[PDB]
Amino acid sequence: ELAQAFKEIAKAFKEIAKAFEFIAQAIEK
Amino acid sequence: ELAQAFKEIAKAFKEIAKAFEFIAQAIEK
Amino acid sequence: ELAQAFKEIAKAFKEIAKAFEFIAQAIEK
Amino acid sequence: ELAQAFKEIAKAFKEIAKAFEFIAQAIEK
Amino acid sequence: ELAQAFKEIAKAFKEIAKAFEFIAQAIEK
Amino acid sequence: ELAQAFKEIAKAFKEIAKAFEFIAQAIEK
Ligand SMILES: [Cl-]
Ligand SMILES: [Cl-]
Repeated sequence: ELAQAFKEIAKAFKEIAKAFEFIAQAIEK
Repeated sequence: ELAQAFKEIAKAFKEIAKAFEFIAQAIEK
Repeated sequence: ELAQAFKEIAKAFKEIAKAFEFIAQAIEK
Repeated sequence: ELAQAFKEIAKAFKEIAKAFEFIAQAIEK
Repeated sequence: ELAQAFKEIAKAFKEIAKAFEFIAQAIEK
Repeated sequence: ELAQAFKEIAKAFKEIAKAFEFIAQAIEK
């Protein structure tokens, strides 16, 4: 029960990291 | 371009909040 | 003990989501 | 406008860090 | 200036994702 | 095992808070 929840959390933070990379790329461009 | 990225980020943090509420409920139970 | 801490964490991430929505709205405007 | 929003975000993440330290201390104890 | 900061942020969230995966693995085990 | 992981997480969120303060300062300037 707890394991999957923390896995869903790790996945959400990876999507967040992706979004901030995107943002970084939009600024440079 | 930037607006939607930050919106996608706000959505990810809301899913994260949901997950930690879930976790909180799993502990109590 | 642990439950409330994770609840305080879920609340903080919801405030964070709100802030990024705000930011998104400030960019568009 | 944007500056204060990111400041409110930095403050929220510091409260989050505090909460996870708390959690870490509750586990050890 | 801003680009690198958001890149440093994306990197921090990836380390966070790693940590929660670790945690998930510690629970199962 | 779990304690140190959550400590590493609290440290990552403090670095994140620092980065958003930086960003806030870059906007004002
Ligand atoms: Cl736990
Ligand atoms: Cl910006």
